Amino acid sequence: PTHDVVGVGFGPANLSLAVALEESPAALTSAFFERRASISWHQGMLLPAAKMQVSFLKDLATFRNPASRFSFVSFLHERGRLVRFANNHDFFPTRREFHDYLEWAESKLAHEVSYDSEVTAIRPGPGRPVDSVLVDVSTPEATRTVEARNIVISTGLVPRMPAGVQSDEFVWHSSRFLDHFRDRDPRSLRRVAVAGGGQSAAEIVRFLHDNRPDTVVHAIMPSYGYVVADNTPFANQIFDPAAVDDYFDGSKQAKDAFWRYHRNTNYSVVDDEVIRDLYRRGYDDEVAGAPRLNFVNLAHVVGAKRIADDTRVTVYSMAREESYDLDVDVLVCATGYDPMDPGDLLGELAEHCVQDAEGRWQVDRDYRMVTTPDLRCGIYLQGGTEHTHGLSSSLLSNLATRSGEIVSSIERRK
Amino acid sequence: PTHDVVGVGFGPANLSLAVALEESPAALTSAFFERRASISWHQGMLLPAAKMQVSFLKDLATFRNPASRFSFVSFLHERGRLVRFANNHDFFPTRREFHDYLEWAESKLAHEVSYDSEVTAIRPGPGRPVDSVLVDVSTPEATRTVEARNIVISTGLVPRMPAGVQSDEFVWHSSRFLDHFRDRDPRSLRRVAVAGGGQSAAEIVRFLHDNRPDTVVHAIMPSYGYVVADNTPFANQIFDPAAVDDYFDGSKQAKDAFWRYHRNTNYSVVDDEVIRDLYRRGYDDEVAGAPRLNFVNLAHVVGAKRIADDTRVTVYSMAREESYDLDVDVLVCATGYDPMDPGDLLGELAEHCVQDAEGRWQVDRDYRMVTTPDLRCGIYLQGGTEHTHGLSSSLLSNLATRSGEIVSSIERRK
Amino acid sequence: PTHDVVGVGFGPANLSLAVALEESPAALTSAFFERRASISWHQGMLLPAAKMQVSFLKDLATFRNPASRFSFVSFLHERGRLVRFANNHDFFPTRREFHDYLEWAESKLAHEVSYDSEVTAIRPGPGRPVDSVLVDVSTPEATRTVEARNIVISTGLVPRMPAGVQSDEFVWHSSRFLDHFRDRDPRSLRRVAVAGGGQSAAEIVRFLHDNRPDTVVHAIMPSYGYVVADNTPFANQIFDPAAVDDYFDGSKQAKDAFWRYHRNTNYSVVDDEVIRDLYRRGYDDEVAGAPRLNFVNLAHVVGAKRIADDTRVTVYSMAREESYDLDVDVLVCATGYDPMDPGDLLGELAEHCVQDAEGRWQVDRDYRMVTTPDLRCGIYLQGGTEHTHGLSSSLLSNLATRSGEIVSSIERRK
Amino acid sequence: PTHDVVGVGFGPANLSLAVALEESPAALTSAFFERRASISWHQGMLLPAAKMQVSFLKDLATFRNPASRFSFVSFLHERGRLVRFANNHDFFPTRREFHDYLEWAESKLAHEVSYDSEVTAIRPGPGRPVDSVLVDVSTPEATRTVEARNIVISTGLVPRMPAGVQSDEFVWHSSRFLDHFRDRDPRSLRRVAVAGGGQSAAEIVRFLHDNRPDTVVHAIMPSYGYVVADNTPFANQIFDPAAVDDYFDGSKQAKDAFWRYHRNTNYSVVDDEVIRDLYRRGYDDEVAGAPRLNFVNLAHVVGAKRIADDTRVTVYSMAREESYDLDVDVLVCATGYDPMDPGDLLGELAEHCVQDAEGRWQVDRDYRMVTTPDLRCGIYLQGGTEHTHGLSSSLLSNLATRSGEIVSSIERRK
Ligand SMILES: Cc1cc2c(cc1C)N(C[C@H](O)[C@H](O)[C@H](O)COP(=O)(O)OP(=O)(O)OC[C@H]1O[C@@H](n3cnc4c(N)ncnc43)[C@H](O)[C@@H]1O)c1[nH]c(=O)[nH]c(=O)c1N2
Ligand SMILES: Cc1cc2c(cc1C)N(C[C@H](O)[C@H](O)[C@H](O)COP(=O)(O)OP(=O)(O)OC[C@H]1O[C@@H](n3cnc4c(N)ncnc43)[C@H](O)[C@@H]1O)c1[nH]c(=O)[nH]c(=O)c1N2
Ligand SMILES: Cc1cc2c(cc1C)N(C[C@H](O)[C@H](O)[C@H](O)COP(=O)(O)OP(=O)(O)OC[C@H]1O[C@@H](n3cnc4c(N)ncnc43)[C@H](O)[C@@H]1O)c1[nH]c(=O)[nH]c(=O)c1N2
Ligand SMILES: Cc1cc2c(cc1C)N(C[C@H](O)[C@H](O)[C@H](O)COP(=O)(O)OP(=O)(O)OC[C@H]1O[C@@H](n3cnc4c(N)ncnc43)[C@H](O)[C@@H]1O)c1[nH]c(=O)[nH]c(=O)c1N2
Ligand SMILES: NC(=O)c1ccc[n+]([C@@H]2O[C@H](COP(=O)([O-])OP(=O)(O)OC[C@H]3O[C@@H](n4cnc5c(N)ncnc54)[C@H](OP(=O)(O)O)[C@@H]3O)[C@@H](O)[C@H]2O)c1
Ligand SMILES: NC(=O)c1ccc[n+]([C@@H]2O[C@H](COP(=O)([O-])OP(=O)(O)OC[C@H]3O[C@@H](n4cnc5c(N)ncnc54)[C@H](OP(=O)(O)O)[C@@H]3O)[C@@H](O)[C@H]2O)c1
Ligand SMILES: NC(=O)c1ccc[n+]([C@@H]2O[C@H](COP(=O)([O-])OP(=O)(O)OC[C@H]3O[C@@H](n4cnc5c(N)ncnc54)[C@H](OP(=O)(O)O)[C@@H]3O)[C@@H](O)[C@H]2O)c1
Ligand SMILES: [Br-]
Ligand SMILES: [Br-]
Ligand SMILES: [Br-]
Ligand SMILES: [Br-]
Ligand SMILES: [Br-]
Ligand SMILES: [Br-]
Ligand SMILES: [Br-]
Ligand SMILES: [Br-]
Ligand SMILES: [Br-]
Ligand SMILES: [Br-]
Ligand SMILES: [Br-]
Ligand SMILES: [Br-]
Ligand SMILES: [Br-]
Ligand SMILES: [Br-]
Ligand SMILES: [Br-]
Ligand SMILES: [Br-]
Ligand SMILES: [Br-]
Ligand SMILES: [Br-]
Ligand SMILES: [Br-]
Ligand SMILES: [Br-]
Ligand SMILES: [Br-]
Ligand SMILES: [Br-]
Ligand SMILES: [Br-]
Ligand SMILES: [Br-]
Ligand SMILES: [Br-]
Ligand SMILES: [Br-]
Ligand SMILES: [Br-]
Ligand SMILES: [Br-]
Ligand SMILES: [Br-]
Ligand SMILES: [Br-]
Ligand SMILES: [Br-]
Ligand SMILES: [Br-]
Ligand SMILES: [Br-]
Ligand SMILES: [Br-]
Ligand SMILES: [Br-]
Repeated sequence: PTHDVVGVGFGPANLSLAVALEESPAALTSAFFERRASISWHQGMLLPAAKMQVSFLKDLATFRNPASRFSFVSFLHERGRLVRFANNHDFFPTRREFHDYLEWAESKLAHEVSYDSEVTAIRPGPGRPVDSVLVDVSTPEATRTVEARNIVISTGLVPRMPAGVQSDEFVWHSSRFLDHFRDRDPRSLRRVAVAGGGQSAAEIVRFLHDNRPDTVVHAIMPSYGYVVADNTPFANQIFDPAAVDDYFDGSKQAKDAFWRYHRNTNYSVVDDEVIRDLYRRGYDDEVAGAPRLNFVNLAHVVGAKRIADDTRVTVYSMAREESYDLDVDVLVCATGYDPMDPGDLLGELAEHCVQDAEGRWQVDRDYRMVTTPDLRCGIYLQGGTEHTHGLSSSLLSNLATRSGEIVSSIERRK
Repeated sequence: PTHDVVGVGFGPANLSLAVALEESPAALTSAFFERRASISWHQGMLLPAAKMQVSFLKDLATFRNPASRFSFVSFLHERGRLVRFANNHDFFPTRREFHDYLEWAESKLAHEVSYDSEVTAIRPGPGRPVDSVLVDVSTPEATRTVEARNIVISTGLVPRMPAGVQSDEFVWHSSRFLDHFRDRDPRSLRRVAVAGGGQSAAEIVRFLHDNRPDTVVHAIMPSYGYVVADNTPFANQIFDPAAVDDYFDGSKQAKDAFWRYHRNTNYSVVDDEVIRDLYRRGYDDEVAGAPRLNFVNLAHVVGAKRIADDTRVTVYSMAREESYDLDVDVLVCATGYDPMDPGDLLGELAEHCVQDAEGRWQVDRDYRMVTTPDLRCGIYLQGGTEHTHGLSSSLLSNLATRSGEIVSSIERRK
Repeated sequence: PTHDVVGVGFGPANLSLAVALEESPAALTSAFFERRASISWHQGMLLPAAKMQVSFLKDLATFRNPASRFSFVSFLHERGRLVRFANNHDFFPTRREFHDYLEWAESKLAHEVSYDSEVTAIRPGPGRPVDSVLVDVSTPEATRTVEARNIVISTGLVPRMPAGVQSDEFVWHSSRFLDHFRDRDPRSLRRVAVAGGGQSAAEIVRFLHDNRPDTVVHAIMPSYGYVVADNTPFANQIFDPAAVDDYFDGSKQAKDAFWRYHRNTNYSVVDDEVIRDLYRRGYDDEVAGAPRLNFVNLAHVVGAKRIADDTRVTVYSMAREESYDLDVDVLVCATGYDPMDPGDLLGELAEHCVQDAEGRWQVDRDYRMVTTPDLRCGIYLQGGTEHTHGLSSSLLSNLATRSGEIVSSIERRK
Repeated sequence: PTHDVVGVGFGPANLSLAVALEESPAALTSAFFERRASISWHQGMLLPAAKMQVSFLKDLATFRNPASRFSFVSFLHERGRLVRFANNHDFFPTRREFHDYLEWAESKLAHEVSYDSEVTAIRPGPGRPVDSVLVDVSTPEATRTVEARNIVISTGLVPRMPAGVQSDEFVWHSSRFLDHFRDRDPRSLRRVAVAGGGQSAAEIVRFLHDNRPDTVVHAIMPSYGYVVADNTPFANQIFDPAAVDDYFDGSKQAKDAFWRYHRNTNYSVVDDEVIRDLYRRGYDDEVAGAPRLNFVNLAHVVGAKRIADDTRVTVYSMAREESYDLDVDVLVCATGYDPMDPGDLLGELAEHCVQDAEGRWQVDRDYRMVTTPDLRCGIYLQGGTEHTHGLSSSLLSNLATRSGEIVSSIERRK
C-alpha cells in the first residue's frame, strides 16, 4: 500500500496540511506520524499569560478558505465561546486556547494520525528512477516501513543552547522550562538566571516574578534592554502570501535586506506589552524597596558548572571585557532555536538533493526540494526554508496558503 | 402566487433575513421590496473617516453559521483583501467598506430583490381567519398587490427633528447631511451650527473641521461635554443573543434597569477615539491662536428661522435659563431618530394586533406580533422592538440570530 | 494663642492646604489635627495593582504653582525616579507611590502636624460677635482646646453600608478590606461575596481572583455588567477650575444636568482597563473549564446573617422580583460612601450656619460656609460641597486651586 | 571684553545652555550667536500633525531642576493651557507647540541672543598659553570679533542628500520641504517621489496624502516597508543620563552593541502611530478603488535629472538588481542627516585638538574636546558626540543634564 503523501511530525504545519488534504477535492491517500503521544505544541512554555504572536485570523485554513469547518471561528462557535471572544476585542488568543484549537481540529479530521511513531529514516524506494520513498517508523512495540510517493517534513525548530553550555539537571533550555519547573520544590529555586533577550526569556522572567514573591532573577542579555518586536502593519506584510513570492524571486541582496530590516519582527525581540509589564514590575519593586529583577545587560552566558548546591554561571560583560561568576540555583537558557534541518532524516536521498554554492538545499516555490532526475518523489518542507522562502518559514503566519500550495503541487504531479 | 414571506425594506436586517432564508434547508418562497433604487445604507452620513460601531464578526451570518458564504471574512477573501485587513488589527471596518459588503452579499443571493418598489399598505387577505396578507406595492410605472403568508417589516429608524424645528433648505437633519453638503458652494457654508451630543453630531463636526480650514462650527448639546460611548466587554454583553432572553423575560423593573444603566452603549454618546480626535483638534487650534470649534454646552436648539442670508438659530441655555439667537449659514440637526413603527403600514390589521397597557405592540420572543385568532399570518418586526426585545433592536449586533429565529419561526408554523 | 486657621483632618485636602499656606507670602499661623497616628490614605484599599484615578499633574500644587517644591515631579526627582517614571509613559501613578508622595510632602513641610489628635467638637469662642472658634482636641493622654479665627473641615468620605446590613467580622465595608483580609487564614475565605458595581468592587474582585487560585467570588451588582468610567477629555473638563465656576453659578437645572450626564466620571463606574482585565480573567477561566467568577447582575444585597460557619447573604433579583440566600465565608460591601458632613462637628455653630430649602448648607464660592452676622469666623469645607461646587468636591482633581482659594480668602478677611 | 563662554548656534541645545547658565549661581558672562533672524527649529518640517519624539518632561531643564521657571509645565501654565494639556493625557506635544515653548523660553531669558550673526571662524587668541579664542562674527552690515575663554559649538545636524543627487528646484531635501512646497502651484505637484524610510519620509508622505486628494506619491525605501521606531521603556534607557556614562566608559565592543541593537530607537525608523495611519490610508484607498500611494520597496534613489517638465528619478531595485526611471514633478529626498562636525569652524585650533586612531575627535565626559597643552580654552560640543557619548548626542532626550554638566565644567575650570 503506497500513500500519495506521508507527513513527518504532527505540529500545526502538518495539521494544516491534513486539513488542506481533506478540503481538497483531490483524492489523496495519506499518513501522518508523530513521535509524541499526542499533539504537543511547545507545552514546556505554556505559561499562564502566554499570548499567540499571530492573529486568530491566521489559523489553519481561513486565508485559503474563508468558510472552513476548521477555522478558529468555527472552533469558538462549537465551544460556545465565539460571542464571548468577540466581546473581548483581542485579535490574539492565549497559547492555551490555541493549543485546544489544534486538538479540536485534529479530532474533527476524518483521517487518523499515528502517535507514538518516530520516523527514524527516509530511504529510496525500489527501482530507478526512484518513484517512492521508504519511511522507517519506530513504535514502542515494533518497527515498520511505509511507502509514499511524496513526503512532507515538518519536524519543527531545534533548541539551541549557548556554545560551551550543556543542558543538565540545573541548566535548562527554555523549551523544557515547565517540564523541569513543576518538579522542583519552590523553596529550592530562590535564585534563577535567565539567559536571553527574546520572547522566551521575557515570558519566563515575568512568570518567575509573578508566581513567587521571593525569587531573585538575573536576566542576562547582550542588548542594553529588551528590543521591541515590530508588529506594525507594513511590517506584518513580510508575512503575506505575496511577500513570500517577493522574497523567493528576489536577489540575494534583496533577501539580505529582508533579514537586515525585518528580523525584528520575530527574532531576539519582545512584544511591546510584555516589555511594559516587566518594566512596571521593576518600577513597583523599587518603590517597595524590594528589588528582585536584576538586568544584566550587554552580556552573555559563556559557561555553567555545578559546584556543590550552586549552579555557577560564567558571564562575559561586553562593557568591561571581563568574565565573572554568578551563583544561582538554576540557569534557564532562553537562547533560541535552530531551523528545521531537512537533511536530518535524509541519508542517501540527500545525494539526489541539490545544493547551491553556499551549500544550502535548493527548494522550489512550492516548498519542494530540488532533486536530480534519479528522484521523482516529492520532498516537501514545512520549516527549514528560511533561506529560500523567508521569515515566515518557522511561523504560523502562512499555514493555510503553504499547505494549500503543497497539496496542489502533489495533485499536479500525480 | 402566494409567498411564504414578504420583506418590507432591504437594509441590513432584511438582507440578513434573505441570507438566512437561502442557508435554511426549508423551502420558503420570498420577495423583498425596497423603495430606493438600490441598497442605501445611511449614505447621507458616509463621511470619510466613519467607522462601524460593531465588530466585523457581527455580520450578516457568522454568529449563526461560522462558515457562511456570506460572512465578512468571505467578502474580504473574494475581494483579495483578507490578509491586508488582518494585518491592520482593527475589529471595526469603515462604513464605506461595510456598505460594499452589503452590496456584495446582495449580489451573491440567488433571490432577486425588487427595487424602486415602495410598500404603501398591508391589508387583510381574503377570508376568515385571515391566512394571508395583501401587500400594496408602488413602482414608478404601475401599482400591484402581492400576497404572502408572512410579512417582515424592517423599514428602519425614522429621523427626528427638534420640537419646533422643521427641515428646510438651510436646516438639515444629519441623515441627509452629505446629500445637502455636496450641492452647496464651499464659500457659502462658513458658519455651521450642529445640534446634538451623539455619534452623528460628533462625526459631522469632525468632518467640517477637517474638510475646510475656515469653517466656524457651533456644537450645541445639552451635556457639559461629549459623553463617552460604553463599549467595554461586560456592558457589551447586553447585545449577546442570550441577553435578549434576559431582557425579554425580565420584569418591567429589570427592563428599566437595562435602559437606566446601559443606554450609554448606544444613545446620545460618542466613540472614545472620535472624542479624543475632536479634543486634539480644539487644542491645536488654541495653540495656533485660531479657534473654530465653539462648544455650546448645557444647551438645546429650540428654533430656527431664515432671515435674509442668515439662518437664525434660537438656543436655550440651561445655565442661564434664557434663550438667545445665533446666526449661521446652515443648521444641521443631529438630534437622533425615532424607532421603527409597524403602525403606519399596518392599517386595518392593527385591529387584530394586540397592545399592552401602555398601548405598545405586544411581541413574541420570535419577533412576531401578538394577534387575535382572526389573524393567523405572521407579522415579524426587525426594528421597533426596543420595548420588548431591548437595545439590540435597531442595531447590527444581532443580525444573524434574529434573522435565523424568524426563519425558524416561519418554518415551524408552516 | 489664637491661630489664623485650624485644619481638621490631615488627608490630601488639608495637606494641599498646608502646602498652600507655606507657599503663600501671607504670614498665617496654623495647626492641623489628625486622629490617626500618621497620614492614612485609604490603606484598607491599597491593593497591589491599584492606580490613581487622576493624572500625576493633578497633585498638591502644580495647577496653582507650576514650579512648586511640593510637586509630584519634585518628589520623583528627589527619589531619583523621575527619569524612570517618564520612560513608563503612564500619567497615572500607583496608589502606593502616591501614598509615598503624601508622606514625603508632609515631611518637607516646615509646620508640624498633630497626630493622634481627634477633634471632638467645634464651639463658639467667647464674645459677640463670635470672633473665634474653640476646637476640642482629644489625645490619648489628655484633652485640650485650641482657638482659631478660621477652621477648615476636611474629614473625608464616610463609608456607606447597604440599608439594613451592619458591618462585622464576616461582613466588611470595602474601606477596611485589607485590614480584615491580612492574616485571615487563606483556607477560610474560599467563598467571597462582593456587593457593588463600582471601582472598589471591581478592584477587590480582581485582587481576589489574582491572589488565590481557589477562591470563588460572587460579584453582586444592580447593573447588567460593569459600567465604564468616563475619562474622555471633554467630560473630564467638569473638573477644571473654571468648571467649578460654571457649576457654582449655574441654576439648579444646570447643576442637575451635570449629575445626569457626568456622574459616570466617578460614581458607580469602573476604569476601562480594570473592566477588560476582569473580562479576560473570566474568559480564560472558561477556556480552562474552571469558572470562579460569578457575576450576579441586576441584583442587590438586601441582608446578611451569620449562620454557623456561613455568612448568609440575602440577594434581591430584579429580573425575577424575588429574594434568595447565598452562603459565603465573607460578604464585602463595596457599596460606596456618603459625602463629608460638617454637621456633626459643628454643634452650636450650626445655628449660625445658613441652610437652603432642602436642608443643605449654603456655601460661598471660596468654600466658606454662609453664616449669620452673629458669626465672623471662617468655616471652610474641603469635601461636603457636592451640592454647591460639584463633582470635584470629594476628588483629587482640584487640590491646588481650592486650597489656594481658601488661603486667599482667609488672607483677604484678615 | 572677554566672555566666559560663547555659544555658536541657538537651537534647543544652546537654549538649554543659556537656561543652565542663568539658573547656575556661578557668575559667568556669555554671548550667543545665531545666523538666522530668530529661533528656527526645523521649520521646513513643521507639518500639521507632527509630534515631538520625546516626552514633555524632557524639556530644557526639568531633569536637572524639577522646579525650573523654564519647564514645559511652566510654559503651559503661563499660556493658561496646563489644565487643558493634562486632560489630553498625551506625553508628546506637537512640534508646533514645542517651537512656541522654545521662543517663550528665549524671551524669558534675562540676557539677549545675537541673531543674524553667523560665526565664520574660531581662532586662537593671542599668546601662550592659549587662554582665549577669537570668534569671527558676520552680521548683515559688518564683521566683528569677540573673545571668549570657552566656546560651545551647537550648530545642528547637516542635511544629507543621496550620493549622486544634488538639491535643485525640483529635487528637495526634506529639511526644506515646506519652504519649497508653499511656493508651488497645487496643480503642478501631482506626482511626487519621496526617498527614504525614516520619520521624515513617513510624515511627508502622510502630509501629501492628506493635503490634496489627487496627488500620486511614490515612497522609495530600501526596506520592505517601514520599520517601527523602538520607544519601549527599556530600550529608552539608552537616553538616561546614567546610560551616557555606560556608553562613554564602555569598550568599543560595547559601543558597537549600542548601535547594533538600539539604532532603531531613532535612525531610519517610523513612529508606530504614523505607520498605522499610512497603512489605514492605503487600505481605504484600495477599498475606494483609487490607489495613490505607491510603495517602492527594497529600492534606492540613485539619480535625478530634469527632462522638460519632468523630474526623472533613477531607482535601483534590489530585488531585480537593475535600475529604472520614474518621472515625477518633484523628488523629495528624506534621506537623513550627517552629525554636527566642529571641524569646519575650528580651522587652526584643530591642530590643538587630539584625534583618536580612526581620526575622530577625542572628547571628555563633560563634552569638552581633548586638547594639547598649549590650549587651555574649553571647546564644548552639543552635537557631534555620537562616537563618544552615544545616541543621545543629536537628540532632545538629555538637554537638561548635558547643559548642566557643561556649565559645571566651565565653573570648575575657572
Ligand atoms: C513557545 C513558542 C510559541 C510559539 C512559537 C514558538 C515557540 C517556541 N512559534 C513558532 C513555532 O515554530 C510554531 O508555533 C510551530 O511550533 C511550528 O509548526 P511545526 O508543525 O512546523 O513545528 P512543531 O514543532 O509545532 O511540530 C513538530 C512535531 O514533529 C514531531 N517530530 C519531530 N521529529 C519527529 C520524528 N523524527 N518523527 C515523528 N515526529 C517527529 C515533534 O514531536 C513535533 O510534535 C510561533 N510562531 C507564530 O507565528 N505565532 C506564535 O504564536 C508562535 N508561538
Ligand atoms: C449613520 C448611522 C450609522 C449606523 C447606524 C445608524 C446610523 C444612522 N446603525 C443603526 C442602523 O439602524 C442599522 O445599522 C441599520 O440601518 C438597520 O437595518 P434596517 O435594515 O433595520 O434599517 P435600514 O438599514 O434603516 O433599512 C430600512 C430600509 O427599508 C426601506 N424602506 C423603508 N420604508 C419602505 C417601504 N414603505 N417600502 C420599501 N422599502 C422601504 C428604506 O429605504 C431602507 O433602505 C448602526 N448600528 C450598529 O449596530 N452598528 C453600526 O455601525 C451602525 N451604523
Ligand atoms: C480607595 C479610594 C481611592 C481613591 C479615592 C477614594 C477611595 C475610597 N479618591 C477620593 C478621596 O476622597 C480622596 O482621594 C481623599 O481621600 C480626600 O481627602 P480628604 O483629605 O478630603 O480625605 P481623607 O483623605 O478621606 O481625609 C480625612 C482625614 O481626616 C481624619 N479625620 C476625620 N475626622 C477627624 C477628626 N474628628 N479629627 C481629626 N482627624 C479626623 C481622617 O483620619 C483622615 O485622615 C480618589 N479621588 C481622585 O480624584 N483620584 C484617586 O485616585 C482617588 N483614590
Ligand atoms: C524635523 C526634525 C524634528 C526633530 C529632530 C530633528 C528633525 C530633523 N530632532 C533632532 C534635532 O537634532 C533636535 O531636535 C535639535 O534640532 C538639536 O538641537 P541643536 O541646538 O543642537 O541643533 P539645531 O539644529 O536645533 O540648532 C542649530 C542652530 O545653529 C545655527 N548655526 C549653525 N551654524 C551656525 C554658525 N556658523 N553660526 C551661527 N549659528 C549657526 C543654526 O542656525 C541653527 O539654528 C528631534 N530629537 C528628539 O529627541 N525629539 C524630537 O522631537 C526631535 N524633533
Ligand atoms: N508567546 C509566544 O507565542 C512565544 C513565546 C516564546 C517564543 N515564541 C517564538 O519562538 C521563537 C523564538 O523565540 P526565542 O526567544 O525562544 O528565541 P530567540 O528569538 O532566538 O531569542 C534568543 C535570545 O537569546 C540570546 N542569546 C543567545 N546566546 C546567548 C547567550 N550566550 N547569552 C545570553 N543571551 C544569548 C539572543 O541574543 P542575540 O540574538 O542578540 O545574540 C536572543 O536575545 C520566536 O518566533 C518567538 O516569537 C513565541
Ligand atoms: N459611525 C457610525 O456608524 C454612526 C454614525 C452616526 C450615528 N450612528 C448611530 O445612529 C444611531 C443614532 O445616533 P445619533 O447620534 O444620530 O442620535 P442620538 O444618539 O439619539 O443622539 C442625539 C443627540 O441630540 C441631542 N438632542 C436632542 N434634542 C436636542 C436639541 N433640541 N438640541 C440639541 N441637542 C439635542 C441628544 O441629547 P439627549 O439625548 O441628551 O436629549 C443627543 O445627544 C446610534 O445607534 C448611533 O450609534 C452610527
Ligand atoms: N516629528 C519629528 O519630531 C521628526 C520628524 C522628522 C524627523 N525627525 C528626526 O530627525 C532625525 C532624522 O530622521 P530622518 O527621517 O530625517 O532621517 P533618517 O532617520 O536618517 O532616515 C533616512 C532614511 O532614508 C533612507 N535612504 C538613504 N539613502 C537613500 C536613498 N539613496 N534612496 C532612498 N532612501 C534612502 C535611509 O535608509 P537606510 O538608512 O536604511 O539606508 C533611511 O530610511 C531623527 O532623529 C528623527 O527622529 C523627527
Ligand atoms: Br498578526
Ligand atoms: Br457562541
Ligand atoms: Br553563545
Ligand atoms: Br547542573
Ligand atoms: Br533542558
Ligand atoms: Br506567566
Ligand atoms: Br520586492
Ligand atoms: Br551580576
Ligand atoms: Br505560500
Ligand atoms: Br492555496
Ligand atoms: Br462589537
Ligand atoms: Br486575501
Ligand atoms: Br433634511
Ligand atoms: Br470625516
Ligand atoms: Br438577567
Ligand atoms: Br435573538
Ligand atoms: Br438562529
Ligand atoms: Br486626570
Ligand atoms: Br531622577
Ligand atoms: Br468594616
Ligand atoms: Br490587586
Ligand atoms: Br466554564
Ligand atoms: Br476651585
Ligand atoms: Br489659587
Ligand atoms: Br501633516
Ligand atoms: Br521620551
Ligand atoms: Br492652566
Ligand atoms: Br545613497
Ligand atoms: Br546638493
Ligand atoms: Br530640477
Ligand atoms: Br533643498
Ligand atoms: Br553597561
Ligand atoms: Br529639458
Ligand atoms: Br549627561
Ligand atoms: Br547637571
